[PDB]
Amino acid sequence: LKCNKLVPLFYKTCPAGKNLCYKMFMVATPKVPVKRGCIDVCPKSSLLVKYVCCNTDRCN
Repeated sequence: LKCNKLVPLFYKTCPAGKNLCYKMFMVATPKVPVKRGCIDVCPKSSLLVKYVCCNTDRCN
C-alpha cells in the first residue's frame, strides 16, 4: 500500500504502519491542506478541518 505525503518527496509506503491514506485539510478561512499520511481509520471531521481517506492506491 502506498500514497502521497506532504514530506518533501512524493509518495511513501504504509503496509506495516497502516492500511489507509487520508488527508487533513483546514477550513480556517483560506482553506488549505496540512496533514496527509496513512491511517487505519478516519474518526475525525468537523467544520474547521476536513479529511479525505482512501484505500484504492494511487488515489492520494
